[PDB]
Amino acid sequence: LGKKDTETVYSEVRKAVPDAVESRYSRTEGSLDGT
Repeated sequence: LGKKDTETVYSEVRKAVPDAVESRYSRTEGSLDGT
């Protein structure tokens, strides 16, 4: 649609926050780049 709702953006960022830390633990195989 466009996403002008700033809250929704931080909501999707809320999924990215743990994503970054979990990649730091490198619990994921190979990982991508969370540093």
